[PDB]
Amino acid sequence: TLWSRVTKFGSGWGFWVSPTVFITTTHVIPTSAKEFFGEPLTSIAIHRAGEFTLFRFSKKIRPDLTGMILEEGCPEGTVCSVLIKRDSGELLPLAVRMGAIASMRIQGRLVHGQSGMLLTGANAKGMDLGTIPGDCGAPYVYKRANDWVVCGVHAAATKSGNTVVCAVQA
Amino acid sequence: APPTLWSRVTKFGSGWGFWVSPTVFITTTHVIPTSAKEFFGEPLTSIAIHRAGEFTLFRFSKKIRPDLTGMILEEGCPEGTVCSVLIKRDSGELLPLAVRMGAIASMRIQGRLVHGQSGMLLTGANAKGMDLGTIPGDCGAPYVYKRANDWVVCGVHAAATKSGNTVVCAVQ
Ligand SMILES: Cc1ccc(CNc2cccc(C(=O)O)c2)s1
Repeated sequence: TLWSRVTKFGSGWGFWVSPTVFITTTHVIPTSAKEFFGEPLTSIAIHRAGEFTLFRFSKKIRPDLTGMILEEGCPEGTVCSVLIKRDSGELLPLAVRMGAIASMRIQGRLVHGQSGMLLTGANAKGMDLGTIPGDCGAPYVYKRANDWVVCGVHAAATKSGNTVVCAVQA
Repeated sequence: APPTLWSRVTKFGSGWGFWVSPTVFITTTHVIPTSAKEFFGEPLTSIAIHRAGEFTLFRFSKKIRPDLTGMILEEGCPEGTVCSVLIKRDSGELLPLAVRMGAIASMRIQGRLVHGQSGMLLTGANAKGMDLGTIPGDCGAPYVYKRANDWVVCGVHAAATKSGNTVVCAVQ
């Protein structure tokens, strides 16, 4: 299942692309650490691009997994799924219609990534129909031919929880 | 979704059912074991059954779930209502799948004739597979939504298209 790749990390979540590759949102990462998942920070490559961070481990941390396709966002009009895990034990896949890459003003801060709008729309008044701040690092995925593609990580949302930003690679 | 609603979702037959109150249990007709003569330690003779197609309601002559309060059961919901389908999956994983509800429909789904309130999943481009969509084992899971200040149950999961986003909620 895709869902066993979504992992609690720092102040949010991350996603196992492969046995050695983990992606997350830069702001959720601990600022004090000597190891992650039992490997010394000494042995980990860190590639940061604004709110997107990729970790490459020097041994197989998740040898139960196959490697997946990671791409720099997706075409406009693609309906992605954001794979949200909650501390409650809920799994909440939500449909997101994707638009252009932009630098957007979101609750008083500038965030660069792929814009999206949830298909739940109008509102939520309902934590099960929108994102909350704790959800940052959740992956954006879609099916293409036979394959799941991951195309970024949850970086920010407006107060409704219904306009979102997907941070992307490079 | 609140813990008091997940606590009402009970493994039953080939799927699930749902406690509306201490004495009322609803489910999808085809998940009921056809040989069964006893439910929650009560003989069939002491149970009132109300059945309409894929919707079945059991009413007991004593309190089976006294920890619960009675809640509101309605005959489906207004067109445009966004519901959550409360699906339990392998390992205390809880999957509240978001569905936009539409018209009362009759459909042919994988060859079987089904009737109830139709809806479209809001989980992805299409919901094929178990990560974004429903499976036969989910049948009898409740459709719920929050009003004003409270939660309503308006039916039970009866069927879904294999390659698609369309579900059917059986209704009272
Ligand atoms: C073999 C399949 C994999 C997934 C299927 C679609 N879901 C679904 C849910 C609930 C009842 C039904 C039904 O066809 O009764 C289908 S069908």
